[PDB]
Amino acid sequence: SATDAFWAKYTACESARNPREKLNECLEGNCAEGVGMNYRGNVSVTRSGIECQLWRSRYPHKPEINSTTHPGADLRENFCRNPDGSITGPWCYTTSPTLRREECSVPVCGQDRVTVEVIPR
Repeated sequence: SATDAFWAKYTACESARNPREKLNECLEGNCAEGVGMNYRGNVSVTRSGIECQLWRSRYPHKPEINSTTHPGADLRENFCRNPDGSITGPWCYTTSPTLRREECSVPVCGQDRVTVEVIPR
C-alpha cells in the first residue's frame, strides 16, 4: 500500500479518531471500532467455543479470503480478523467441519463490552 495504506487505517479508525487516546488505541490492534476493521488482536476462538482454523491452513474449509487478496487485513495464522467489512464483526473460519465461519467475541474500544455475546458451553 502506501497512501492506500493510510486510508486503510484511517478508514478503519474514522469513528475513534479525534482524541489521540481514542485514535491510537484503534491503530493499536486490541479492540474493535464499529464492525472491527481496526483489530490486530489475539483471539483464536469463535464466540461459540470453536477453535479458529489457520488462514493458510486450507482444510476443513477453503477460504475465499486469503492473505493473498487482503493485503490489507492481518491474516496472521488463525487469529480473528474482519478483512471484508462484516456487520457481525472480526470473525474466523472454524475448525468444526460444519461451521465455515463464525464471529469472535472481542473487546470493543473505549466502551468496553463485547462485540457479540459468547454462546454457553
